[PDB]
Amino acid sequence: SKFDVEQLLSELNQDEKISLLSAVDFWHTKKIERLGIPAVRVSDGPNGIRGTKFFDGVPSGCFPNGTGLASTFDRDLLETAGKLMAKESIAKNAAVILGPTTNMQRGPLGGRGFESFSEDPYLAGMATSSVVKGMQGEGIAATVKHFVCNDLEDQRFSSNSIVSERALREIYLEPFRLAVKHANPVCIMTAYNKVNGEHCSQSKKLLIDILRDEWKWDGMLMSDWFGTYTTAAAIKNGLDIEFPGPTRWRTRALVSHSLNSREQITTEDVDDRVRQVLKMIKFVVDNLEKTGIVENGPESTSNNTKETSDLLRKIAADSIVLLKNKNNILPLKKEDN
Amino acid sequence: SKFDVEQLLSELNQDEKISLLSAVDFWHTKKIERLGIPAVRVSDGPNGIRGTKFFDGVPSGCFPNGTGLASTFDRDLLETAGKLMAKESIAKNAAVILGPTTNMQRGPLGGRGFESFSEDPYLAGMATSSVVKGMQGEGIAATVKHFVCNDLEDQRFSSNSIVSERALREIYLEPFRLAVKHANPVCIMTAYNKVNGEHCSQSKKLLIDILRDEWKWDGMLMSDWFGTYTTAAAIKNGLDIEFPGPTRWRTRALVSHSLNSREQITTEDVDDRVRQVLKMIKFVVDNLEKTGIVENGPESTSNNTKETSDLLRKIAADSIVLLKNKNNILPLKKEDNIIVIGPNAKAKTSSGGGSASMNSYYVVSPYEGIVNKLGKEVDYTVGAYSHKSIGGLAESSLIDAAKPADAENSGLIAKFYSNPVEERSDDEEPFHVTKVNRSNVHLFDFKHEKVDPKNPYFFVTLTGQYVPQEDGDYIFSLQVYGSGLFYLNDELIIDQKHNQERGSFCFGAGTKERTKKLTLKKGQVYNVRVEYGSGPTSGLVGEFGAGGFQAGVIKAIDDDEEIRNAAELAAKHDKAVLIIGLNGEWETEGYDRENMDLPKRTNELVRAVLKANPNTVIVNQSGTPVEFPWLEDANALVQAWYGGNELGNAIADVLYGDVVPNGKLSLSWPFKLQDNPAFLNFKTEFGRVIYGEDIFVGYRYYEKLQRKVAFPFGYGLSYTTFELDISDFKVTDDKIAISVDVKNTGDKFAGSEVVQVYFSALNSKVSRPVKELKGFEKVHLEPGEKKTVNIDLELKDAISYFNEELGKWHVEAGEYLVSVGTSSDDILSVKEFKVEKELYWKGL
Amino acid sequence: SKFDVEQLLSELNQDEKISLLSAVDFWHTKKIERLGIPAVRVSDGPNGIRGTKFFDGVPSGCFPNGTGLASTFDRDLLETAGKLMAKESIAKNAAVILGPTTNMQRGPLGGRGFESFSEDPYLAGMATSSVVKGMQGEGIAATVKHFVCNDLEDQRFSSNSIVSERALREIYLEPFRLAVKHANPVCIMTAYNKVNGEHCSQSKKLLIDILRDEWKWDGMLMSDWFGTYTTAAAIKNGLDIEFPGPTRWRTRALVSHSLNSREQITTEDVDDRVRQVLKMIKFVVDNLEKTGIVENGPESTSNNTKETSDLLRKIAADSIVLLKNKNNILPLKKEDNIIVIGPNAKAKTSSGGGSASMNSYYVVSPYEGIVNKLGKEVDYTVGAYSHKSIGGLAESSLKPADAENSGLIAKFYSNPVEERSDFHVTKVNRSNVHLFDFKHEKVDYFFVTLTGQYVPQEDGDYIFSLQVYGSGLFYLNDELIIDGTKERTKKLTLKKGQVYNVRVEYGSGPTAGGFQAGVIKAIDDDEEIRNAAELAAKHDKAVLIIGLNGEWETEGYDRENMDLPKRTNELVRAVLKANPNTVIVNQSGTPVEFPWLEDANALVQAWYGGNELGNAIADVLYGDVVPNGKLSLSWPFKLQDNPAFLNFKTEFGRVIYGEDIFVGYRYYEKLQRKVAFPFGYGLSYTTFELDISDFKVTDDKIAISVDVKNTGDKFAGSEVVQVYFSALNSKVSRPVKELKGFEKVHLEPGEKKTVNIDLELKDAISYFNEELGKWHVEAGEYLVSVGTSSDDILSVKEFKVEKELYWKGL
Repeated sequence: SKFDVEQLLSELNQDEKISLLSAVDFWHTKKIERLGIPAVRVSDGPNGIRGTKFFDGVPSGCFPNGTGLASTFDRDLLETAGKLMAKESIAKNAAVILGPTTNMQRGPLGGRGFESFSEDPYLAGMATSSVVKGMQGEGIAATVKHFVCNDLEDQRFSSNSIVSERALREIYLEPFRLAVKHANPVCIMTAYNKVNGEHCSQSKKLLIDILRDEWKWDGMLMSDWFGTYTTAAAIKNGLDIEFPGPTRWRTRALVSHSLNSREQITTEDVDDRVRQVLKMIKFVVDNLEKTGIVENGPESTSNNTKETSDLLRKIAADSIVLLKNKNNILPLKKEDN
Repeated sequence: SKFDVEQLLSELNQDEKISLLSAVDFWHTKKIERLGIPAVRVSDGPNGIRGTKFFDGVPSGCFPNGTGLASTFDRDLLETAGKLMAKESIAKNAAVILGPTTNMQRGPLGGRGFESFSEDPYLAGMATSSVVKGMQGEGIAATVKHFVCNDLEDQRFSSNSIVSERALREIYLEPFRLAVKHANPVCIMTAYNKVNGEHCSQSKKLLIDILRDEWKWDGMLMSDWFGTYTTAAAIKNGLDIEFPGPTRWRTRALVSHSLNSREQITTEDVDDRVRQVLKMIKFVVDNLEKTGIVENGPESTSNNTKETSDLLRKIAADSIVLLKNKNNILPLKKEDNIIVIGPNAKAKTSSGGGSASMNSYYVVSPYEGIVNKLGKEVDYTVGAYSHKSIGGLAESSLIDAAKPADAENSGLIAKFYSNPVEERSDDEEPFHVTKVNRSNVHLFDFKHEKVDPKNPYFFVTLTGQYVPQEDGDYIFSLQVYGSGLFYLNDELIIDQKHNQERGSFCFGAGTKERTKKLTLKKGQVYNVRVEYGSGPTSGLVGEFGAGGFQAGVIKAIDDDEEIRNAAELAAKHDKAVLIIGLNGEWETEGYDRENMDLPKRTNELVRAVLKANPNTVIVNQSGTPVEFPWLEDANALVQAWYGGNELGNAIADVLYGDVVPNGKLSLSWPFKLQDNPAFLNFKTEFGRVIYGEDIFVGYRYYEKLQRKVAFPFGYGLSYTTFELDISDFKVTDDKIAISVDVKNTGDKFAGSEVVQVYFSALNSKVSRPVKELKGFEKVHLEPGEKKTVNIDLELKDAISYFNEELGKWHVEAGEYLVSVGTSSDDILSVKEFKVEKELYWKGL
Repeated sequence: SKFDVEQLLSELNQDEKISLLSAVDFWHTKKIERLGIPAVRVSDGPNGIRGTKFFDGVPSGCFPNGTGLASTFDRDLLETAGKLMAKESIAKNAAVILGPTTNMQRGPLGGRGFESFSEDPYLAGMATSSVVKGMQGEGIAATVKHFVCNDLEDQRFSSNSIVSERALREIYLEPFRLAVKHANPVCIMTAYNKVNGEHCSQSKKLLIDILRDEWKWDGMLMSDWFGTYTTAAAIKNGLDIEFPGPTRWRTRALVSHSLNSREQITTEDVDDRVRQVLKMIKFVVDNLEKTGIVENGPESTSNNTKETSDLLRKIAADSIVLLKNKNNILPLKKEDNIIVIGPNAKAKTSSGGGSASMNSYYVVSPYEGIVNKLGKEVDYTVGAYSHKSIGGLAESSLKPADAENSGLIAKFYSNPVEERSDFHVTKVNRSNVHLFDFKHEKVDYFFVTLTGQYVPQEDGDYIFSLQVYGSGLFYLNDELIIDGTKERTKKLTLKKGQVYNVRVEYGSGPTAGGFQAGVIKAIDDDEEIRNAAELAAKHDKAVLIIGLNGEWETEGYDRENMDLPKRTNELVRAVLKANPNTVIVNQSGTPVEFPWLEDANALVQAWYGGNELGNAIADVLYGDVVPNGKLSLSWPFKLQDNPAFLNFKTEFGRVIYGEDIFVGYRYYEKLQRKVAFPFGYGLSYTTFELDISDFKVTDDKIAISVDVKNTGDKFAGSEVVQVYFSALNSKVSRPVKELKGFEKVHLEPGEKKTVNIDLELKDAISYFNEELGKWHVEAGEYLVSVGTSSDDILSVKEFKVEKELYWKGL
């Protein structure tokens, strides 16, 4: 490795440090030319890589949705799916994939119920873990999302999920715990909502007491997009990087006015966050040989092969669940009318 | 008028509402055209109106500084001063004045100590209330600042004032309660600091519980400039408007995201702030036909008249306190052969430094005042230098040396560019060009379509010709906030670009002074050029304002020789008039004084002059106490403060007896810094300042310790003599009426005396000060004349203390003493009385 | 060991667990026979062991008071004193001493200022550490008290000490930190007051975050007496045991009901407190072989020996500070013609008032010490009176003249004199009858009939006295003369030789208790001053003995001023005028103004000297002990000069520590305020000189060698080397200099010794960084100043520190 976190942290000035705490645009973090820190490209999503645009976007490989994926109950195939996701991401020159998604269908009506794995925490967590293992084995960073209790869409930027510690721990945190323990994801994205009255993106209990002190996970936390709600509390309480850019909550003037006015945060809090962003970047940079990712590089349809074709067909075929088959109606015969 | 607060509130959409919670620019609120809400202009400050800019600002009338004003002990005159300030504001088309200032000098070293009124909360409150009445009777809104406990400048943006509720209530909040009670200011500005751990500008206790729920005050709160530290808590907790614009904390995105995400605030909190801004604007609009204010109007000098000069001269003369006068040194007379000596003699120290300062119509130096009085030239010598830094370059240069030292030709030329000189095409035109008269180029609020308010990034090339008036060594200087290079005849003499070191310049945020002494030749023409980049240009890490710069030059001297010379010349005259003190760089917003000393060789000069000639009158200009080590040998001593535009005539008036000195000290004047209550806790340490003396501030401390001071609160001499006695006294169960007869016992001079009324509790179990000021009256008397003045007040006003345990003010049953005198140390007549109806109260 | 804490904790049932969390009675923890857990006896106090009774107390050895002890600046001697206190404790069968005390005299007027050690936290902490070592080396448990900021008496059960974290750390917690680090006290007693809003006895920050998580101290915390204020919070927040019993806050019902209702505490909270109580009993039980302590054992005077007497006399003599001695007035020669004068000359002011005082085997008055020294009768006159109230009746009351016919008899009764037809009997020797910890089968209301005969020794007026809580009547010759209360007096004329009958009918406090009936010979105040002056003029020398006493300085209230009482100052001025070669000996626990100081040519501060106080004073005055104490306290000229002048009262329930870190000499040096005598000052009968003779600094240690020499040629003597440090270029405001080391060295005339002082830099030069919440060793330049008082600096050394250090803990 030619990328050392502490050396670089000791070399960044305060303005550079603050600039690393937010993304520059929808999809990229902050290049620090003078120190050889590249911009890292991130892309959605949990079932294939979109790249940098919706409108006029580069065609890509779409996987089956998460609830179908989990229905394979097949860890080896989910790790294979993961690896193919990484190859897909490389063709889009994205170093970090925003997935997989593992909120919980506590009811069936969730807008994003299709996107996560399972109502069962063990299956959701092994599925997450296997997907992350395949992505990260190819040098590509995963982002398990969204931490935590983003289990419906209605008024999600303010929804307060009120949930006992027993349920929080056994149902909603559990697939994150299993993912952290078995797969060590490089990133986690915080949810839009609150848990028990506190926005997750500034919850010290979630982002520090659990993720850091209890579980000892050492990856980078990013907000969901615009899912940041204060300048100082989010910095103090463990949110490493705000997305997307340009920053709302972390302009140089806001952060540095807070520091110099002794409002809530100290330069140590700022260092703690920068330190985590630098670890993510280290992961990307140390893997640049393996992935061949190009900073700000083009986006291609280059993984559009027969091999990717056959694998998406397999994964899809294995997700299918036969619920009824009375009197041998199935399988069909080719000459059946 | 038809400006209707509730109708407009109901008609504003959410974006227009957010846009009312922050200023647009440094000085103006948000116009909303479709609804007829005009932009309102506000202006500094508490001793005169600067208007919309520091650099190239429109001249104005500078009043004496606050501790000078309060030393008049004259409510009618202070109210008259507020009216004139309103007339001054109308000339700048400012509808709101940012003042008066009434923080408390709990110790003497505060950088803004000059600016506020008094260590005594009653004198401070009644002065504030008289100024506010004067402004607001003319239709112009006051803004009492800074709420609260901004009692020193060290680290003021983070400084935590740790103060008990009793002291908070009896000393610091009290001048604001009095102002609110008697004058109802339209606005109040929050302080930069914290109180007991919370920034004032987001403190629910200060902004809502006290101001609104307790006191029922209905005016508007604005932040100090940049004095806002969160988005949602400041809005929830009662801060109505953030200054300056463009907003940092209250963009449409920040506030609506907070609202939409249920983070801390509701639409109701936003409406409550907006309604208070609308009430301020309604005051302005209700008063438009009366004031004639023009929205975004021009700024003029239309108030620079004989009437204004006369009134400023009177106010300054009456601020002056005579401290010693033995052996009939004073009053001076035409026949005395006098020499005028000293660093402040030809200086123009009109005001303290910072937001209270301004560009004046003119300022009469004390030397000029004396020349004006005698109708001829007066002998002079400088004696010693006392400047903190070197200015005077723009003030003595010409654009074109071969032309006459004209108005049009005097000064320097500032040319403004988008690009630095090292880079631009030779055909890049300046975007702005300005003739510069003062060497301090202060660009804080500089505004131009080529300058981005969120990143005020630009360059200035400053040029002219300097022609020395003496052969010898000259010291040139450069100070910057931003970046600068000082060239002489196209040779780089001073580099303020590389390896900058932080110093005093620009409120303590800029660089130290760098200088270059060069041997210069008389009458030879030298080309002075400064290349400057504003704050954001210079590659110094952080978020910067536009900043400023000062290029200066001064004639080197033989300092020892000049002291000898001063002393020799003083022996050859009948009397010397020695003019000394601090100035607006020693006493300024931004940092506190390091000690109570007069600067540089001042004391050496005074000791030499007093030895050579004991018939010397000393005139001291400062806003707060200085140690006078040679005090015992000074037979004649006058405290002139910073007397504003007419300072020099006001001083001559008092020295010659055309005005008979009638001021009384608004501050205790200890012998030594180590005697003061705040000696150990006047610095922000680990982010805090513990008000360890609690209620024992100023004379409350000294009397309680029986510590002698050089001069006590309320002290001041006259050319005549006075005597007084209580002529009637009546106590009901709820009131005190006291009549006092005062007589001028002298047979030569008319003059005014200040009757001071103090109270003392005689046997309480609660610890109090020995006595507290609760009434004063100033009375003018001809020789031999006697008048009765009356002082009636409620007992609740006179003898309450704040019971911290109960959370309430308390009039305690018991024996009391009323003491009446002409200083806190000169009590002439007393009376005991009994109170048996106790009273507990809160509010006003 | 037959005592296993964790095994016991696992075997105790819940009720037994709850019963261990409070004392049984005033002095004893709970016996649990089932498990072999004995009752442990504790006893006051820091200057001698009182035992289980105030009234009818078993006599004991009273030591000099704390500010006198600290003025020895002698660790070894203080260790010796704690060892002797242990032996005194064993003789009362008390396994734990309620001492030493180390609150801080932030102002001079604290009613218990006499009782603690020093305004300097390093001297206070090393004195504490030394006493505790001496106690515990004998197998007796120390209880360092009162934790923390119990620095005045006014309204102490509720007073909120509001104090910044920097001053809390550097000044108030610091002597406890040092005591813990160096001596590991088995117990600490919590204060009555609050700190920053929270009663100390339920403050998690103090009791757990600091004492347990940060310092790792594993002793037992007990409340001061009745200084518990909640049931559940105090248990949750680290108060191990409530005293006295019977429990108020921790009954079985209160505690188990909180547990069973999920109100605040858990069974784990309870076990945590029981575990600390068991560790304390384990120390006592593990030591039983060494101490011989008998459970619920008898109390004796067995330690009243020549060895104890000579050691008390030595400790008192070395406590004494010689403040002025012009014209070689001192030492006195045994052939000097002298008169002794003054209100304290025949007084026995052995201690200050309240919790730290006791019934002594004997007290030698200063007058008796001088008679003992000279071996003959000494001329005397009282000069002036200075008593707060009249006592002295029991002490001078009774044909036979016996030392067993001496005093009054107290006969306790169920009902009033008004109604009795016609249970406890006690021989009373002191007029103040203090019944607070009094107990009998026939009591919870009770009544007392106090009788004897009084015989005047002079003709004329006598003033009889009575004070009560809260009912009594005084009869002389069966006629009613006098009807907590004020003092009420009756003046009567009597006749030398004539026997009168004294009878006091008293009713108990509900009508706990107490009363004092006294008598005094009335004097003509003006004439007695003239008389002392006239007499002083007719002798070569006068020795004038003045001061306060245990009624002016006492637990329960602070002093109102720093004045000497009544006509003392007038007396002193008259005597100094009549004879300039008058030596003044002053007894007080804290400073008093001496307005006549300029005219006083010889002046000795004796403190309150305990049983041998008067022989120690004689030892110093005649030169058999060469004065060697230094002031443990700053002695300002006037009360108003003091840093706490404005904030030394509980007002609206609080006290703001406005001076912050600037306490005692840290304040005066910073202001450059002159005092009458500074911290660390004391004179000798010989001269000394010193020089730093070696110096060495590393990254972590400072080692200093100092040569000291007695340059006189007549007296041997001890000098106290005091080592102060200063930051010369710190970013942070600090005191001019700070005491961080001292050594006491005995030197024959002409003799020279080298003393060594080794310290870790972190001990020498840290300040507490309030913003970071940590101690900081800051890089920069520093000065070590060595001298024989805080002003008399004789040798200095500059040194650089390059390595920074942030630390917490010990």
